[PDB]
Amino acid sequence: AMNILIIGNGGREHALGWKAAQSPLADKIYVAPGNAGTALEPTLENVDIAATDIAGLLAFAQSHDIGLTIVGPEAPLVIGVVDAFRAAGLAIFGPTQAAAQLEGSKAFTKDFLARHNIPSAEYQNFTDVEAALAYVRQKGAPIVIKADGLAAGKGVIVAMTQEEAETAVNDMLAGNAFGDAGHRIVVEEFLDGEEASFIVMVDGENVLPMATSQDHKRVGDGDTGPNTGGMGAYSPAPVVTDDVHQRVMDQVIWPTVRGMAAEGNIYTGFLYAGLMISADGQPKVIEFNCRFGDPETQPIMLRMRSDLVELCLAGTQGKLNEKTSDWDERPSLGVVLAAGGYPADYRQGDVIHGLPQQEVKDGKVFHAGTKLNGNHEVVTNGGRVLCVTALGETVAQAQQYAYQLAEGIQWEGVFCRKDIGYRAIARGK
Ligand code: NA
Repeated sequence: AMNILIIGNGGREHALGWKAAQSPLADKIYVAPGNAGTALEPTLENVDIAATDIAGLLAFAQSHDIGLTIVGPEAPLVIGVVDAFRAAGLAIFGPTQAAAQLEGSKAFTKDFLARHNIPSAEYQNFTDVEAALAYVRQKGAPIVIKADGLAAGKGVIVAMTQEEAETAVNDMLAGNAFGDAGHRIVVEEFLDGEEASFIVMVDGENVLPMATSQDHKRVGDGDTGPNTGGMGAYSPAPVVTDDVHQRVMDQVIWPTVRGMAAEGNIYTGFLYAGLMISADGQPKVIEFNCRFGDPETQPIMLRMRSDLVELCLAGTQGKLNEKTSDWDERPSLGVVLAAGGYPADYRQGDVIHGLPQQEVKDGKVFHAGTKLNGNHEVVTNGGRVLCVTALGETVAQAQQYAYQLAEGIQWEGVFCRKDIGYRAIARGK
């Protein structure tokens, strides 16, 4: 068996570590730095090294006979943890710094999507109110107008009528004409439809798709309030039909993987695509970003019947084309429990009461922003604190069970959406 290192401290990393621990191919499994959930997990050992301390991480891997490292979050990737590990001969599943630009830089990706003709939102920047008005007159509504400097919730206008679009442009650029006020807007195509997260493993040349999922990015029930990292997800996502899946692979995933290689930035690791699927079943890329992996990873790992270590090892050896993935036929669903105030300011340090003292059948509480202190109290340590995850025979039953398991977990200001899964439950799924 091989010792395994998971880098990071979110709920995705708890889930990855928990799943890895099931592999007969794994001996010890470490999480750097991990969180209270991985501390509590008997099969995982937290290591007190920051996810962005590359020298510390490499020293650890070189001293604890780590046969495979799996990287969850963005921060270590964009500073080249993968480059460092590979220079030292260590097997690591994640993108190089250069490849990580696709997930780390919105500008890099907009340019990439354009030059590869990958479906995504058209956009144009303006400082001149007359050029902007001519452009929104040409495109017509619906259309999105964005500016910086305004109050929270007022920087993005989704204009649904021509007047709304003209008003937005005129209001957000007001003062540039006569006063050189210095304002700037971006006008972007409105992507309508339904969201899906499409996650794949990539070995440079081959791709192994993970189960589909649907996250709930707005903080409030009924898709209201500000955006977040994601308030809960379920798998699989019915909006991704077999036909839509083919279109995603053909129009998005293969062009992306091939394009990155063609530019001399071969991509390896998980690739998390946030998509909008139109009513006619056509995909558009919102972003490639690690936010399309948490809390999406949690329900996916509950459903995975394949060996995660096996697959990630194949992903470091160029062998994904030899592998298949196996899944529980049942759906799974996770509900995030968040600290009141998220995604704006929120309190840290609250003692969490009612956590499960034993694993239960068909459910799991994955920790994200939590810390286990010296008195064995678990305290809140982030905006998203837990993801209470369940399997069920239908999305409706998975939803019921997840909210059942969440019921006794308490701290001051705890909150969640109550409608995780609604778009699938509304279909009878
Ligand atoms: Na997410």
